[PDB]
Amino acid sequence: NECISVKGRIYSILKQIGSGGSSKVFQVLNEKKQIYAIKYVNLEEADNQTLDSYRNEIAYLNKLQQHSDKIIRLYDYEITDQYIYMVMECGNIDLNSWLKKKKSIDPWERKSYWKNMLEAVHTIHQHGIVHSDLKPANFLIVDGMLKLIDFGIANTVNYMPPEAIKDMSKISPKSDVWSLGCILYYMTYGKTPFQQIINQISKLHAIIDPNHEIEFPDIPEKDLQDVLKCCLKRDPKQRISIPELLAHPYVQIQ
Ligand SMILES: C[C@@H](Oc1cc(C(=O)N(C)C)ccc1Nc1nc(O[C@H]2CC[C@@](C)(O)CC2)c2c(Cl)c[nH]c2n1)C(F)(F)F
Repeated sequence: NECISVKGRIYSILKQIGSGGSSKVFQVLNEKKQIYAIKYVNLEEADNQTLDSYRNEIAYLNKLQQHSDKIIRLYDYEITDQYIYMVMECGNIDLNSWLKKKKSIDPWERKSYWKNMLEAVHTIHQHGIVHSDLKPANFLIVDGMLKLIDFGIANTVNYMPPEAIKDMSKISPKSDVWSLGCILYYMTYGKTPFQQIINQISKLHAIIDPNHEIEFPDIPEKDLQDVLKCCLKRDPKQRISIPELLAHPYVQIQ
């Protein structure tokens, strides 16, 4: 029972979640027998651009607590020149890990998760943030509710949007839409739109190639087909927005 003190409360480390070096995440038990995830960042070897990115992310996380429960809760934290400890709610599992296991998903589960994803991502767009790099590992399943863990601020090409390829000034909220689209698309067809494309240079070229038509096979839910098609238009101006997705039949009508 290795221990950690945060703002005067003692946690018992149960185990580590994943690996990582510079940051580590741990499952812990407090005095009230409640589980929490504690993120540990070692700052010993970190420059100022890096520090400032960490500090900005903690600010947005702490600020957006009050605006949506589809952002992971942050109960407390400690920050010193040497380290950061952040006491968060524990998710069951990350969306990525889960998708790799699961064969099919209940359609109601899919829909419910989708709305969670939109509620989260909309909340960050409302505060001027665009993630730019959304993937399934950015979401954590907590009691059958998806919650967003990272804002992309702090320091697989399959979910990467055309705008972000054309850059490497042009990343807007529409870019996050493409990425959520990609994630929904796996959730409906078992693969991202370009998994089958082998080389990385080939994927990147297919994401931006107007002549590369994305397969949408027909499915019972014709509305879902339409959301996938709208998220995944190559021109951001043509591409559906999040406020529009929240008003879409897929989300609104059973
Ligand atoms: C309850 C279960 O929690 C998680 C398990 C798993 C799992 O099965 N993996 C990673 C294969 C994933 C997540 C669990 N919960 C989990 N994981 C987190 O961070 C993982 C760190 C490692 C990764 C790879 O960046 C994925 C996020 C956090 C954070 Cl920050 C806050 N709350 C969290 N809850 C535990 F491991 F604690 F038993």
